[PDB]
Parts: sequence; C-alpha cells; structure tokens
Amino acid sequence: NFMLNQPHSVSESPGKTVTISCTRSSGNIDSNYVQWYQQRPGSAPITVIYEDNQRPSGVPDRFAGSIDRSSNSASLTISGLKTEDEADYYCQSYDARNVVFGGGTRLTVLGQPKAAPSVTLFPPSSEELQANKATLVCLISDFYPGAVTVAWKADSSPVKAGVETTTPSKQSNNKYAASSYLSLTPEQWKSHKSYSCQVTHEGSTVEKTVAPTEC
Amino acid sequence: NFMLNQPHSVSESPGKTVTISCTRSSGNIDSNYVQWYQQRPGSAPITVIYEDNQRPSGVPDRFAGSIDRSSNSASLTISGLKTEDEADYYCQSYDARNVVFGGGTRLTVLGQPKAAPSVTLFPPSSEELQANKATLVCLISDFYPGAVTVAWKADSSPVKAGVETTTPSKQSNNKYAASSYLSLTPEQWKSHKSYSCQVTHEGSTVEKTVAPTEC
Ligand SMILES: CCN(CC)c1ccc2c(C)c(CCN3C(=O)NC4(CCN(C(=O)c5cnc[nH]5)CC4)C3=O)c(=O)oc2c1
Repeated sequence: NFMLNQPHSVSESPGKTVTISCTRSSGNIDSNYVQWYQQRPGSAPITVIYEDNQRPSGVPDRFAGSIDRSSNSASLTISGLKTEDEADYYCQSYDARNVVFGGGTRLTVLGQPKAAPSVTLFPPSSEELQANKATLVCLISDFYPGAVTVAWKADSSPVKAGVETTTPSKQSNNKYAASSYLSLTPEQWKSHKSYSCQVTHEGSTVEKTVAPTEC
Repeated sequence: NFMLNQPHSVSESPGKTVTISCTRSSGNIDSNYVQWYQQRPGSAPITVIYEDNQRPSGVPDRFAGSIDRSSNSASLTISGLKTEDEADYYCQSYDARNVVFGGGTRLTVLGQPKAAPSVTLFPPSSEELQANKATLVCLISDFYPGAVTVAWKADSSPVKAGVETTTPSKQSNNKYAASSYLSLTPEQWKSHKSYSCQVTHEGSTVEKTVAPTEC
C-alpha cells in the first residue's frame, strides 16, 4: 500500500520535449513494473508504456519510459510534441495485492500564451446566512492552460468535505474560468479563525483567505 | 495483438437493468482477466470490476461483471439503474505485450428529475476592493437539466458589459453547477444602489440582489 505522486500539469510548445515524473511514496520503484496511460479528452485510454520502458505496437518512438532508483521515480518523456499528445497521463504499478494509479498529469500542447488566473475568494453573503448556509466561493478567471487544482483549508487543516469545483470553461476572451465552492454551515464558518482557497496552475500556487466579521 | 469492442452508447431508465458487452477480437476472453472502469466527465476513472467479477471497496453491488466464453465477451450488468450511474464505462484486459482498453460506452440514464437551481449572489470582497476590483459572483448549483440563462441588473436596468457565465458542469451529486461573474470597477459598484443576478431555468426565474456594505 503506497501512493504514486505525479505533478498536476505540464505544458510545452509543439516540437519540444516534456518529462512527466511519478514518485513512489514507500517501497522501491524497481520492485514492480510501471505502466503509463494516455487519455485524450473524451477518448478511451491507450497504453503508451508497459514494464517501465516497453512501447506497444503503434506507439511512436517519441514516447520513452525510464526508472530512477535513487529518486524512487519513473518518468515518461515525450519529444517532438504534437497537438494529438494533449492528454491526461497516469502511471500505475503494484505491490502484494494492491494496484496503484497516480493522480494524473494534464499535458497541454500550448495553443495560445500562458495566463495566470485571477483568484477572488468570497465569504458568506448575508442572504445565505439567514438560510443557515455559509457557502464560500473561490472564483478563478482569465487562465491558460485550462487546468487547475483547488485545495481548501479550515485554519491550517485541509478540508475535503463539501468541496465542488467546475470543469474549466472557455470565456469570450478565449481564456478559461472556473469556480470552487465550499458548502459550510454558519456554525462551521464561525467556529474557525479563517478559511483558505489554494489554486495551483502551471505548478504555481496562490492562496486566498477570509475570516468571519460581523457588519 | 487483440482489440476489445464495446457499444458507443446505451440509454436505459431508472430501476431497470442495463448490460454493456466487451468483445475480444482474437484469442479467448477467459485467458486474461477483464477490468471495468467508470469515468464521470471532469474526473479521473474509478475501478468498478477487477478479475472479471470482483468489486473493490466503494462500489455498489448493483455492478456485476461476467464472462461469456462462446461469444468471447465480458459484460458489465448494472441493476436498479440510478442517475448517479450515468458515466463512461471502459473494459480492459492484458496481451502480455499490452494493456488493452475498449473504446468506451457512454451510459445515459433517461428521465432524470428536474431540479431548480440554488442561487447565491456575493458582493465584492474587501481584498478585491483594496486591489481596485469589484467583481460580483452568482453561484448557480444543484440544477437539472444543465442549461440556464443569466441576466444581470444595475439598479433595475439590464447590464450589457462585463458578464461571463461558465458552461454548466455535472458535480458529485450528478446535478449541474455554474457561476456568472460581473467585472465592475469600485466606481461602478458604488455609483449604483444595487446589482441583481436573474437566473431562468425551465421557464422559472430566480432574482437575487446585493448592495454596497454599510460599514
Ligand atoms: C486512464 C488510466 N486509468 C485506466 C482507466 C486509470 C487512471 C487512474 C485510476 C484511479 C485514480 C483509480 C482510483 C484509485 N485507485 C488506485 O490507485 N488503485 C485502486 C485500488 C483499489 N482497486 C483494487 O483493489 C483492484 C484490484 N485489482 C485491480 N484493482 C482499484 C484500483 C483504486 O481505487 C482507479 O481505480 O483506476 C484508475 C484508472
């Protein structure tokens, strides 16, 4: 029982080389075969690497797998990037009876310039508090590529309960927007000194914080 | 080298049984194990069956896998169809020289009940006003089907500039969420008595109103 940790995203221009790392949390990376899967948006998954570095028939030489024992990491390298390489890439392995997939890496083959998001965090409105709702909204606009990861904190502690995040959406300026909202009760909201919204984009992380007031 | 062929789509009504076939193109279906994965749009896939007919820990017992040796096919059978079962389903087997996936079957669950949206309108945050921004956000959640019209008002008049609405995305309750945001300056925000977000869904309107803080 172990995790495989991949970064959330990578991006490059057509024709360049990109590397996707996959770090095993406990145990040796070399003691079990590592596979790589590609899933293009709205497509079936395809195996691009099995047994660490083996390509199935039809998978071009541009895809290369490797293992690094000292890092305890596997890597998928894609050279001569093409637009059709734009996909989610997952590593998986085993130990004992456990099958383990990594969390996935979104690879974007850049189709326009990179744009860091505007992150605005809204505390509960008066209208919803009178309805025993303390829902928070994290608004994320004007970003590219259209992939983000959102994490919420109550004080310092992570929150998984009550989190919904929209699929990013192309807006009229041709950049992506999304919202994350946290469905709190006024009780939970007033019982903490602050809440935070963490937005990660192109491996850059921004944190916004709000505290209960009165007014 | 073999392939797995699944229907592109199946639609069925709630409480009824649906089958999804997965045909192996060469060799015997019984010579390697078959997995089934479920994928909701937006999310990573989830394992529903391994070793032909085994369910992992989270998975409703309404999900059953089977092997038919004569037709050289695997089947996923979902009894008592729930709207939460609407998703893409992929079968998967092994070729020793590959991990093979089917093309995917899109499962539509028909006659989903209507659900009016929860609407919440947030005035500008303190933090954004300190950075000379007065963006307003209207969270629109828990609605079905997944289309809304959003109109904004300054006092009682239609707003014609600065409105973005995101494409509704299905959330973890299998209902849609979106947010509409209006990018005002501090001046526009305080030059008016109020702003309003008007949401229409299935011929029914909801209108929320907010006004500059008095503190
Ligand atoms: C596109 C690549 N792909 C194939 C469709 C992925 C890509 C990613 C996943 C993930 C994230 C999970 C969910 C998390 N998860 C694991 O990492 N391992 C298991 C552990 C439990 N389990 C088993 O006990 C099992 C036994 N034999 C196979 N699976 C299912 C896999 C799991 O639930 C998963 O179950 O399946 C995945 C499949």
